[PDB]
Amino acid sequence: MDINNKARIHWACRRGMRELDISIMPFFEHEYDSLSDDEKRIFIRLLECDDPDLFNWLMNHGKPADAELEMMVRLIQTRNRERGPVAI
Repeated sequence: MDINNKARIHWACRRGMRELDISIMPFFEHEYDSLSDDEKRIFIRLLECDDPDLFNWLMNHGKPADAELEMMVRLIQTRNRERGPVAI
């Protein structure tokens, strides 16, 4: 899977779990284009991880041993945090 077939990556962003759908999909739709090529490649590889791990990482119950994956998880968190609803 590579970086310029956006429709295929989009599909790969549909997860079996609700909390992930709301995290990974919107990140992709709003943020993917803004990534470096290296960031895109890493994000694609992140998408091959299992949902139990992605959910733990995104909730910060630990983190990936792979530092590239750790950096991508953190970029998702940062971008999602800034885009989402500001709640009083």
